[PDB]
Amino acid sequence: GAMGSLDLRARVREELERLKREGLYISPKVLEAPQEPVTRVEGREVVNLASNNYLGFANHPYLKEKARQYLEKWGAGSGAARTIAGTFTYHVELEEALARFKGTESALVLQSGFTANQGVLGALLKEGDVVFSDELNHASIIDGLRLTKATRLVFRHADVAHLEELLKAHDTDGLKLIVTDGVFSMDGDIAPLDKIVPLAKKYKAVVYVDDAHGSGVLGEKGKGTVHHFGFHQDPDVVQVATLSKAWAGIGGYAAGARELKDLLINKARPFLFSTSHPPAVVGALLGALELIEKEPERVERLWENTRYFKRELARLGYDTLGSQTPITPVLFGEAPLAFEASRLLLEEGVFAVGIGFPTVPRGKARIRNIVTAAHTKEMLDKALEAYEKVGKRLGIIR
Amino acid sequence: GSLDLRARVREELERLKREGLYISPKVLEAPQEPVTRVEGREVVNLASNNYLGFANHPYLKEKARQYLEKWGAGSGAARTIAGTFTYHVELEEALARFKGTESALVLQSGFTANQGVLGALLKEGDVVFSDELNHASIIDGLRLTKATRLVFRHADVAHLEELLKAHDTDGLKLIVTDGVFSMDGDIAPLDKIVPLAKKYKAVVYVDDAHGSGVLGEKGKGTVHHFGFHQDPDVVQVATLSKAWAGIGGYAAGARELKDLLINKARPFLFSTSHPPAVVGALLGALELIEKEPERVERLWENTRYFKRELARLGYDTLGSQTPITPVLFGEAPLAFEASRLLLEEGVFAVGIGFPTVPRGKARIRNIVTAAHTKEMLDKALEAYEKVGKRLGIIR
Ligand SMILES: Cc1ncc(COP(=O)(O)O)c([C@@H]2N[C@H](C(=O)O)C(C)(C)S2)c1O
Ligand SMILES: Cc1ncc(COP(=O)(O)O)c([C@@H]2N[C@H](C(=O)O)C(C)(C)S2)c1O
Repeated sequence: GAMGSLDLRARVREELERLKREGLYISPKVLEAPQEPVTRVEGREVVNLASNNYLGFANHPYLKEKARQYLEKWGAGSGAARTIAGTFTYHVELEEALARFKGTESALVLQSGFTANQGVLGALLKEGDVVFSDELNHASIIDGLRLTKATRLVFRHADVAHLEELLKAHDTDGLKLIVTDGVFSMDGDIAPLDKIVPLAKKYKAVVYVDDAHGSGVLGEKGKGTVHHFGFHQDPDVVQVATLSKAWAGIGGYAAGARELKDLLINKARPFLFSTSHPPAVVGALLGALELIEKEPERVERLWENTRYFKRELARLGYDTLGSQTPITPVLFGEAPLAFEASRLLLEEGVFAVGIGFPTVPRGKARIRNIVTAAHTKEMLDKALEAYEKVGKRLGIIR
Repeated sequence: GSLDLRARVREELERLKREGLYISPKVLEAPQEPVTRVEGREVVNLASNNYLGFANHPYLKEKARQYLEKWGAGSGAARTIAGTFTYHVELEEALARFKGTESALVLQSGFTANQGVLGALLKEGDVVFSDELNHASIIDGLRLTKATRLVFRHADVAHLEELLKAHDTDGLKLIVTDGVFSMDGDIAPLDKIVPLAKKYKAVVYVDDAHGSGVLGEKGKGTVHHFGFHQDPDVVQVATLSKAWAGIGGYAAGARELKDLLINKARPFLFSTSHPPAVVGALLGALELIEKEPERVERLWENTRYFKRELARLGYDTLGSQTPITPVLFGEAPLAFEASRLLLEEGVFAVGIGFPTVPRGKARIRNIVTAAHTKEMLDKALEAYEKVGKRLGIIR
């Protein structure tokens, strides 16, 4: 109009004002001690139920020592993309260790779980393919699909009846790909692969699982959701997951046939066009895989802690939304009440972050608690005491 | 019937092999340095982006070690939830100070920074004006937006003006360019683009992956070089993985930009923050370049030397202006053969042909660094002379 196209500060102001009006403006907390089940926020020690540190690895000396070894040997940076002089021996060492752990012929690491989805989906899919995506799939899956030319269908969450209706109605001569989170990040439920994968065979579809929140959590020694349901050697199951949660570093990976690995090396755009991970990162992750083999009882402790916390929340009167994994949402309903409960929990010494629309539905705002192997009973009971006090105060529990 | 996974993979791998585009990367067997080891042999490495010699520098490694020991192996969360720690803020403050901008935000890569910042800025009804030769990660970031996308001929400010005149909007006009073009090593003409932006009420976005640590006073970057680092209508994105010899990307500009990105950039909202060893190395890098500003000088000395010697042999370096030093071979097969023959001489550089670069403009890309010595550069020049004579590109 009269004054011309917007300047940057005007565009920013208009978007920030809009977000503040919609109750979406965020001011994240700064942690002042390491990533542990007790940490420091705003000058205070707090029970931390906000992180993805499922196994207690993020500040574990074993990982730190292997990191240090690789840092000293190889340096601070790789200096290139994997394709052109950024692959070093340590990259391949980690890929081989991951494949062995996962039980697949091969494994390929990408720069994040977020980019792994983009890269793997983009390498696999082509115009005229059909994708069947779970309604509640992660945002990184959505962005990966949007960069492809595949036809995209959405099935109601975990609804295998709906999925079969779409598989009957929508055919192709190319690839049919059923795409799901393995463990859904917000509600903590598990994709029903026991039903999806047989369905896939009946309609000659491939299944793709983003197991970010199942790696190090489900299956024998944390080998993941796909391993848990017994499908880890099926070549028509594509396994993606992340190295940033249980494994407590950064990165994403795919695991399968030497030839799938070769496709990703040739085609995945975040692999072709982004720098490889540095030695300290890779050494920590090699450490993580060694430590879970040494201390597999961490996974048992994780699940013991989980069942305890969930049972005690239910006894107070809270709703954990049918969650099945250490992801333990507590329903508050409206986003303002979730955010107020998070504030009041912090006053009590408990750090857990409120989440509302658009991340989760209107009227299904929650606080996401993630239980870890490193939480103690007294930490969990402190968190439960805080939830009792706050919930009574807000009138959601008796 | 449908395709199964192995069939789709085989179809696509066979396709790439029939097109001669299937790649088999090499595995480096020693640290990222100007001399390294490939396939069991020592080589002069002209295939890194390690402009300042920081990748294996003990100063970065010691600061990395300190932060690893203090804070651990992982952040364990996205920045928005429980993944912002004191050391992230320390790095952002240090980066803003070095850049000369009001603010700085670190993101998981230069690749994802482009997606995050373009996504946060752009809305339906905005008009983008992109340089023909912009990086692939800019393309992917634009594809995720609902903005109208126009392409101007490479560095053609006449063309850009014609488009800016013809395509007005009540929303945002964003002129998007690499700062330093990854393949040819030329520099965006921001001294003409930015005035043109003012005339047509546009914002300028610069992906300065290959300018950060390279151009400008003390390596402050391309936007600093052209004098526009305090302009709120210039947005900079770059990588921390080349000169700064880590991983990560950053966005630098007006204070309000940072606030928008925190709230809106999808790779920021939906991915884990970087770990202490990575942040510590980068804090180290910013301290080291303030202590040893002569590294930037050496980088440019080395570049001028290499370029002049290649010209003296009879090679064409394509008008490159930065340490990115392409040598023209013409067709892709000859560039690949030259790269193979250079490796046999102990010189490691990257052959590039169509589709990445135009037909007839296939090249070997060499990146000179501050850490290359005269004897290394002369070894490279010796190999180029031998190979060039053998292939008849030079006399
Ligand atoms: C202009 C530009 N922007 C972003 C990146 C990615 O930064 P990162 O994600 O690694 O932080 C690159 C990379 N440069 C590589 C190279 O020049 O060798 C490439 C293999 C072409 S991709 C780039 O040139
Ligand atoms: C299913 C799924 N896939 C990929 C990623 C991205 O992995 P990264 O890029 O960090 O390696 C996530 C992240 N989970 C975060 C969290 O649940 O806390 C998120 C903040 C919702 S994004 C995820 O849930």
